Amino acid sequence: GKIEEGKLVIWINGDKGYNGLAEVGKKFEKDTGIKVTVEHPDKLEEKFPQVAATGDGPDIIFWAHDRFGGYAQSGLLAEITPDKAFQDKLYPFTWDAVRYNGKLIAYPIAVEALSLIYNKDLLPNPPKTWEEIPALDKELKAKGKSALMFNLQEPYFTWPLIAADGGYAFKYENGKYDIKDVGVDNAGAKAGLTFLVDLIKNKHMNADTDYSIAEAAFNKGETAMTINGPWAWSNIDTSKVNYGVTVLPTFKGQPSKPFVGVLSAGINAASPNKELAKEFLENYLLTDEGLEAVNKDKPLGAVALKSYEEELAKDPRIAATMENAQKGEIMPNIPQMSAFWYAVRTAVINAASGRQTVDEALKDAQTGSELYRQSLEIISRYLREQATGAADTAPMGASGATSRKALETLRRVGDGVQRNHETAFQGMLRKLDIKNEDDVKSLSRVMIHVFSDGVTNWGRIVTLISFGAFVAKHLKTINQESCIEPLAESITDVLVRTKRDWLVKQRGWDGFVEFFHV
Ligand SMILES: CCOc1cccc2c1OCC(=O)N[C@H]1CC[C@H](CC1)CC(=O)N[C@@H](c1ccccc1)C(=O)N[C@H](Cc1ccccc1)C(=O)N[C@H](C(=O)NC)Cc1ccc(cc1)NC2
Ligand SMILES: OC[C@H]1O[C@H](O[C@H]2[C@H](O)[C@@H](O)[C@@H](O)O[C@@H]2CO)[C@H](O)[C@@H](O)[C@@H]1O
Repeated sequence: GKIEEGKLVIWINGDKGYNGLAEVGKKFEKDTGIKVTVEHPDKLEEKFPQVAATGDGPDIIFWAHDRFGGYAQSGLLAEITPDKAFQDKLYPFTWDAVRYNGKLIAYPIAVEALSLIYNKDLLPNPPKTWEEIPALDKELKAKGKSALMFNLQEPYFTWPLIAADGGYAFKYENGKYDIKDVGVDNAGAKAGLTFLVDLIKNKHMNADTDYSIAEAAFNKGETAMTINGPWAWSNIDTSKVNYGVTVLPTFKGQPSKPFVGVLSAGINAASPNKELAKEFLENYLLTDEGLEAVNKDKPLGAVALKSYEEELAKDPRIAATMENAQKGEIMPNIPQMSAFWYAVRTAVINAASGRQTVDEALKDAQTGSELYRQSLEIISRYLREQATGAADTAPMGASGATSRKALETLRRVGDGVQRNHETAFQGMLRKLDIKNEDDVKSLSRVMIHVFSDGVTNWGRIVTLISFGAFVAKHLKTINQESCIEPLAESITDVLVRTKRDWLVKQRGWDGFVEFFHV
């Protein structure tokens, strides 16, 4: 619909210091008359791209940087353009976290990493290895306690162990991440996940443990250890637990490697308050007194602002956060991440419960994460074939056989669709406002309403791609060939994330090829 002009609405996760952030809003209001309203809706990272796609939602959205690439792919975020003087106040690697396609798409706030939190009056000398946690639990269970409890429902918490001995999402390569090479099902990951499942099999942990259960158990003193981030420290300070924060245990001699998030603030593209949003973020929040105000509600961890981080670095809890972050890896921000997470979430839940074995669970995850790449391979060269004088090399034997037969199929069925629905395609394109690269993103938004609503079948999918080819022809026509590849990425993103389960159910492009058997 429409975002309200002349005020700021902010969405931040319910575990962060939202009250502290609203106090920064009060100072902003005092100085300007502009009211700032902080909201903490459930599933805001899932809701944001739904409401933002219809030109609605908050002015500012807070989340870890990994989600932001997807938002930017669908044109939901304003480009941010701070001057050099302001960029110098934050650590360069935080700015890297929020750079997508050579554009800054958010303001970095804080560096979040998981640590091992332990009760000093149950266990003054915590274990340096995962391997020694079973023996600790055996001893503590005879005392009516347990060794370790943490959220097994979110793969963010289990990933440090899965990655320890070689598991990886998409291989880092000199700042860049190659989607061609995914490592969710390599030996390192199997070993890590197997060890977790053994803990559950031998009753050292419970597969149904979640954030709420773990937090309560630790804060009541029922378990000697938990895994959590700086935001959690606040509720422990309130409890009667003398706790420490330290490096995560090693696995097979190898450090636990958490995926490190940079909590970031992005500006809704549909906002009529962009200049106010930037003024708030640069000049009220990202100051010593601004972050102090948020930090005092719930610890942010290590902060992106150099001046204030220097003060925090003295706290031993922050030293531990940083030790864990340096041993981990900063997450990619690419649009694939969402699918990857959802895929790994399913794998751990199934392996832990018994529903699948570890090998079967990681295999399905490997597929669910790969799909984005193969999809893009096919859609890219279909659109390019259709729109331009490029050589049609797929039949000449350029890419894999699945891509080859998918393209052949698509040439037959897709061209049929374009022949028969010429006027309908003209009508939809004319209703769209496509003359540039920004507007190609506006397709990303619109179509999910047209595409996602209702059932899913290959027919509807061919229609989406076929319409994409029709739009690519238009782009070529108005000297905009450079948008065809971004257009293909939009379609591919919109499709894979929206129909991930179904696509995996159908066995991806092999299914498509089968369905029509051209
Ligand atoms: C005008 C731009 O249209 C779209 C652009 C991007 C995404 C979409 C667009 O379609 C909206 C629409 O109503 N566009 C109109 C203008 C384009 C037109 C569809 C209608 C294109 C078309 O013929 N699509 C047909 C089709 C596709 C491939 C081969 C033969 C037929 C289609 O999607 N039919 C399927 C049934 C089907 C057909 C063949 C194999 C498997 C399943 C369907 O589900 N059909 C649905 C149904 O309720 N009963 C048959 C209707 C439907 C079809 C496709 C979609 C949505 C609804 N795709 C989403
Ligand atoms: O579990 C997958 C989940 O991991 C990360 O979410 C973290 C977030 O970064 C933290 O700030 C905190 O809120 O805990 C979350 C896990 O419950 C990713 O950022 C997220 O995209 C992903 O779904």
